[PDB]
Amino acid sequence: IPHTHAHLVDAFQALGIRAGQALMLHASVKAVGAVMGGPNVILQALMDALTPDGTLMMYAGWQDIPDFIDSLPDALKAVYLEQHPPFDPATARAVRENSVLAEFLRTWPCVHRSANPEASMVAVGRQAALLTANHALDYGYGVESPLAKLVAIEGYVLMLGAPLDTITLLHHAEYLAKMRHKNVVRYPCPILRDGRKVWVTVEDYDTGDPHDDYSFEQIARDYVAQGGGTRGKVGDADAYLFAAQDLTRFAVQWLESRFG
Amino acid sequence: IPHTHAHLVDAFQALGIRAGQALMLHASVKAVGAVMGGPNVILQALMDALTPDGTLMMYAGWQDIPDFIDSLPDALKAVYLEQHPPFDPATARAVRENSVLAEFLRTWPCVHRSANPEASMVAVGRQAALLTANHALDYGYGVESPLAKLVAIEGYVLMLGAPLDTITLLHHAEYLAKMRHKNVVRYPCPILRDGRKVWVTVEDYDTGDPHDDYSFEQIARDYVAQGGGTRGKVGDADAYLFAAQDLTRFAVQWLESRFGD
Amino acid sequence: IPHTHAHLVDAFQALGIRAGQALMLHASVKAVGAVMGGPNVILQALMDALTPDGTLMMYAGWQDIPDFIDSLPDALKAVYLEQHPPFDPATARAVRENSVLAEFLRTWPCVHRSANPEASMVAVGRQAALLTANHALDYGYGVESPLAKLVAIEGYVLMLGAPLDTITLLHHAEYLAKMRHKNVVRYPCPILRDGRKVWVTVEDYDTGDPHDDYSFEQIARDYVAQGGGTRGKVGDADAYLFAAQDLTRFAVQWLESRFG
Amino acid sequence: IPHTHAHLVDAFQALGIRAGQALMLHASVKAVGAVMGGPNVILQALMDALTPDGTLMMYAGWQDIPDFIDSLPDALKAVYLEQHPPFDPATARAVRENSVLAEFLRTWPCVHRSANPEASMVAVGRQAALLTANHALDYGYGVESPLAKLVAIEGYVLMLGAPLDTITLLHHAEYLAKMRHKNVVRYPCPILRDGRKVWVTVEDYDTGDPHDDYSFEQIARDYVAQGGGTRGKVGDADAYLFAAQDLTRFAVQWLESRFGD
Ligand SMILES: CC(C)(COP(=O)(O)OP(=O)(O)OC[C@H]1O[C@@H](n2cnc3c(N)ncnc32)[C@H](O)[C@@H]1OP(=O)(O)O)[C@@H](O)C(=O)NCCC(=O)NCCS
Ligand SMILES: CC(C)(COP(=O)(O)OP(=O)(O)OC[C@H]1O[C@@H](n2cnc3c(N)ncnc32)[C@H](O)[C@@H]1OP(=O)(O)O)[C@@H](O)C(=O)NCCC(=O)NCCS
Ligand SMILES: CC(C)(COP(=O)(O)OP(=O)(O)OC[C@H]1O[C@@H](n2cnc3c(N)ncnc32)[C@H](O)[C@@H]1OP(=O)(O)O)[C@@H](O)C(=O)NCCC(=O)NCCS
Ligand SMILES: CC(C)(COP(=O)(O)OP(=O)(O)OC[C@H]1O[C@@H](n2cnc3c(N)ncnc32)[C@H](O)[C@@H]1OP(=O)(O)O)[C@@H](O)C(=O)NCCC(=O)NCCS
Ligand SMILES: CN[C@@H]1[C@@H](O)[C@@H](O[C@@H]2[C@@H](O)[C@H](O[C@H]3OC(CN)=CC[C@H]3N)[C@@H](N)C[C@H]2N)OC[C@]1(C)O
Ligand SMILES: CN[C@@H]1[C@@H](O)[C@@H](O[C@@H]2[C@@H](O)[C@H](O[C@H]3OC(CN)=CC[C@H]3N)[C@@H](N)C[C@H]2N)OC[C@]1(C)O
Ligand SMILES: CN[C@@H]1[C@@H](O)[C@@H](O[C@@H]2[C@@H](O)[C@H](O[C@H]3OC(CN)=CC[C@H]3N)[C@@H](N)C[C@H]2N)OC[C@]1(C)O
Ligand SMILES: CN[C@@H]1[C@@H](O)[C@@H](O[C@@H]2[C@@H](O)[C@H](O[C@H]3OC(CN)=CC[C@H]3N)[C@@H](N)C[C@H]2N)OC[C@]1(C)O
Repeated sequence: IPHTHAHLVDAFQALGIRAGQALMLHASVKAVGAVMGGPNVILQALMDALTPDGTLMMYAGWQDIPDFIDSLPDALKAVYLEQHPPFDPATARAVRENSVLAEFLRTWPCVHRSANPEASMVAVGRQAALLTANHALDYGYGVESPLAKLVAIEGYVLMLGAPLDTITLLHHAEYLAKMRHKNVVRYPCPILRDGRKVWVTVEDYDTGDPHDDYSFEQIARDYVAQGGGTRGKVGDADAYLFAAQDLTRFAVQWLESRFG
Repeated sequence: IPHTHAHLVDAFQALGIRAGQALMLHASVKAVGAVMGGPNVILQALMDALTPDGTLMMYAGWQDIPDFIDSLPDALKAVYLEQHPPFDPATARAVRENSVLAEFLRTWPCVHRSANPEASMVAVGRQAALLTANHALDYGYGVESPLAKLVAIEGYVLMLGAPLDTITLLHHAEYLAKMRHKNVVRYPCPILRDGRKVWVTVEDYDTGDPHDDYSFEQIARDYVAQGGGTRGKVGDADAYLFAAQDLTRFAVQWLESRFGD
Repeated sequence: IPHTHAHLVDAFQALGIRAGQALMLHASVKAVGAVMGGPNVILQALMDALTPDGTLMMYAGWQDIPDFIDSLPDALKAVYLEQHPPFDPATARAVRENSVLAEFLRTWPCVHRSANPEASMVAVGRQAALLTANHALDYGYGVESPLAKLVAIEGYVLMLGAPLDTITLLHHAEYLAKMRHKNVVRYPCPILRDGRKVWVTVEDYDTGDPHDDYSFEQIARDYVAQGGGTRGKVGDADAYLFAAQDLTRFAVQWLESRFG
Repeated sequence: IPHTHAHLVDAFQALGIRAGQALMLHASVKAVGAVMGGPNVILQALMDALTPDGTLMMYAGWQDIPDFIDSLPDALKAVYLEQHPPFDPATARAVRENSVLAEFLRTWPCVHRSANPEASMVAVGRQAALLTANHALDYGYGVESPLAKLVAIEGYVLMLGAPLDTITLLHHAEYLAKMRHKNVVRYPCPILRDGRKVWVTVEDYDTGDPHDDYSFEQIARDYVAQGGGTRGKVGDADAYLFAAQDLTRFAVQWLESRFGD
């Protein structure tokens, strides 16, 4: 029997999902196992557990962001500058490695999408506009970001068979933490401005690799080991539910004590 | 006979105010009628309907802003430059014509205040810091303003016996709208910088008079006439509740269709 | 006798015109009086005093710009939108009020014309391409204008019997000056884009009326009174030669001290 | 015994320096040897050979540009962002490796200085304003730069005892040349905007190291070998005089023949 909508709603509630929460999801469709109706039902079941008074958010980003063009031969870079489409929030596809579920939520009715191409988040529910509003282009995991707002409203992160190393929220802890040295990246990206394509430079902390000798999986496992979060099964998947505020506080302290 | 806290909470909920909303208030104490406990109870009842996870904001401005000193004679202007106090967000009083309720909210526990003196907004609640953060000095009703943020987070405007012409949000619609004519003003203002008084010049669109042949009352009356918002009584006052995003969109289209490209 | 080429050259040199200068001209043919060979000889004599290493520029604009159509009834506005020709820099005639000399210079061999229709400038000589390049559509008397470049390369303005109120350079001073009140206008204009007519909206400061209680005649006469420029006769005309940088600096200070 | 103004003027003229030319100088004071009156007289003799109808330019840059702060510990970077002064063109000192002569010219009467901090050029003479005008912040050795204008007005470059590897003009050839790959740098810099310090990001091609397996010394030596320029002694210094237009054309073809795609 493929997992049903009802069995998923009930499992989310059993794990601790409650009406009105703001929740960021990381998931693996394959870890959940076959669902009756496909991955839509994972999203709908989670939405139903949250009710319309709650909010569901995922990290979408942009699968085709051409942030790498300075490494290309100059003549090819020039073609990119002429021919590559800009980030259009209506069409820019989600990063495939963020789960097909992120692309499914990005194209969900009543979705809101944040404006930072590389860090773009999508949300559905009562606080979806709030979470995705005024997402600054520079330092997209920092103070002017959906992650800051998720912490401020005491939201949650649900890991649904997704590896612990993929928690995007810990990039916000990296932004906050006073560390010996953090790597800054400056990269090009085409956006829409007054309906026309414009290439801009985006400045951010590196989010492709850690700033020092740590991993997100290590921080998350240490968090679990000292009693943080709840754990349970949802479909076939091992699931973890974390409070965003407590996990961010823990991770900032973890980073500053080891690398400050 | 005076309106009670409970009856005000019920009236706000009947109008459509819900837990967690971000709400900007324009109000007349006299229009509401006598409240048991005074105007504090209007603010508290509204906060209670919003809950601490909602947010209540008002336009405070600065009652004593000396933005007029350029039209004084040189000798008097010199006295102002020397003697007028700077905008101190801890003490600068709210504009009296913004209702005593704005000054009451400005002095409420856990209030946050935006840094633009002339355009200063005050808020209490979960998004109060968010709404009031990084309020740019120039174009204070524009893209870096609490009004832009109220629109972005899909907040609301509540008119509680206040004239429709007083909706500050429509200055943000003026900022957004592409119009054949705009008046740009530069005016002086004393502020605090590194703990010291410094006189600066602020640039903004004129918000004292319209940029063309319209009024805010007209726009708002037209919005209501085509079904915008909800209406209901709160105390003795006729109240209107508007979605900030829908009203701004309507007002921008209204201005652009009449004066636009 | 009509004035000769040789006597005009001598008069220009006596006034202070030197080889290699970049010069913007405002002129009245009638004030100069009849010239042997007509107004062509005024331009050629000036070009000869400047030599090919100098540059001569004038304000052309567009005599037929339909910037007034938004105020017409819909039915007439519609006809303008469909039937009025776009700004074609090869054919768009200079504003007649700018002197026939501006249209004569616009049609001179080796002329360069700037792309802003309402603010269009025409130039012949060594820096003609430099002065007329990349003239932005918005704020056409501003930072991206031939007037800004004339100031930046320390060019000159020659008034050849033209009223001081007609100095276009003082609109650049208005743009630069920090003033208590500015009128900003948006108006329609047909242009060519990829060889097709397209209607665009242009944003600019109002240049039809001052922004406050002043006139250009007032500013320039004050400049002359404090020793600015040199004066002399050219033909029958009273002529004034101003340094573009010094006049702009003076006018900005004049505006800011009174309205800033 | 020390070299005199008159002998320096003649030595410059012997190379081909003429009245009215626009000339960019690279120099070593030590290579020239002691001059009667010091390095001022080198500049004045060159100016006198060029006459007031000519123009003299040097690369000043900014000795204290804090373009390296991202490599510092975060806490030290934070101090720089707060405390390091911005580029003020009235005071920012010339890079010392560009010769004390560049700082001497930067402080010369009637000097003009271009606005790009890292690439800042200083010039005195008839076309000094033109050469230094509207120097773009990004790609400061490219199309909107003093080097582009020096090429356009058919100016010259004089190497006065300076190593051929230090010719700034060849960074403009690097900018122009269609090469297989050029390294792009983006770096921070504090500037003045409306009288206040602002930190901005500057984008440019790398000018600290070549983009491929070449050196400027090698290009210039090849230019000389095929008959380009003139050479002679000025004081104790070996001098080279290059036409900017011909050298830029030669260098672009040189780079594209060897490293193009
Ligand atoms: C990388 C990772 C997503 C891979 O997980 P996964 O289960 O293999 O991949 P997805 O969740 O995208 O599911 C894909 C499956 O959905 C299924 N599916 C069901 N209906 C589908 C449909 N209409 N269209 C496409 N796929 C569909 C398919 O079986 C597909 O697998 P297939 O192409 O092999 O046939 C996962 O291990 C992970 O890391 N999750 C966390 C990711 C994250 O949040 N990163 C944030 C960056 S900070
Ligand atoms: C102008 C306007 C405020 C007048 O409304 P109002 O009801 O007369 O005035 P207020 O709301 O300030 O209420 C004043 C009353 O509060 C009462 N009050 C109760 N307790 C009070 C107290 N401790 N202290 C002071 N006043 C008190 C008083 O009776 C006072 O009236 P009084 O001084 O005549 O005795 C109203 O018509 C209006 O325009 N509101 C919208 C304004 C706005 O929001 N503008 C935004 C700018 S875009
Ligand atoms: C308005 C102003 C141009 C009128 O000056 P003017 O001397 O009367 O007019 P012009 O310079 O255009 O000269 C016109 C004369 O050129 C003569 N002329 C000679 N050859 C001519 C020819 N081939 N074709 C046409 N006219 C010719 C004609 O006699 C003509 O006069 P007419 O039409 O009455 O017979 C002048 O007073 C002025 O203000 N100049 C400054 C304008 C300016 O620079 N504005 C900038 C905008 S900010
Ligand atoms: C690096 C380089 C400048 C060093 O040359 P240099 O002759 O040693 O140095 P300078 O030209 O700065 O001259 C310094 C000498 O000027 C002399 N001098 C005379 N008057 C002086 C004065 N008032 N103040 C300071 N120094 C003075 C001093 O002897 C000083 O040397 P010292 O400090 O050892 O006593 C030279 O080899 C070079 O590379 N020139 C090319 C520069 C260039 O254009 N770079 C741009 C790269 S694109
Ligand atoms: C398209 N260009 C890319 C650019 O979008 C950006 O992507 C980041 C991505 O790698 C991060 O995932 C890595 O890190 C984590 C935790 N250590 C585990 C999985 C790893 N893959 C992700 N959490 C956040 C993304 N912003 O940085 C890298 C890049 C190559 O430049
Ligand atoms: C202290 N100096 C003043 C300065 O603060 C500013 O005040 C503005 C105020 O008038 C506006 O209220 C007018 O607008 C209409 C709506 N059309 C409703 C009532 C009208 N009075 C208000 N909505 C916004 C304020 N920023 O401009 C004017 C000024 C005199 O300079
Ligand atoms: C075609 N439509 C017109 C549009 O081109 C623009 O014309 C301007 C023109 O009037 C200005 O001349 C006035 O200014 C004073 C200087 N105080 C001298 C003479 C006055 N006539 C001129 N200097 C600059 C022009 N850009 O504005 C007005 C307009 C009607 O909209
Ligand atoms: C302050 N930071 C520095 C920044 O100003 C910039 O300096 C450049 C400078 O090195 C170049 O000189 C090198 O190259 C040449 C020919 N290959 C020979 C001498 C070499 N030293 C000079 N020609 C142009 C300068 N723009 O780049 C490097 C930097 C460290 O980032």
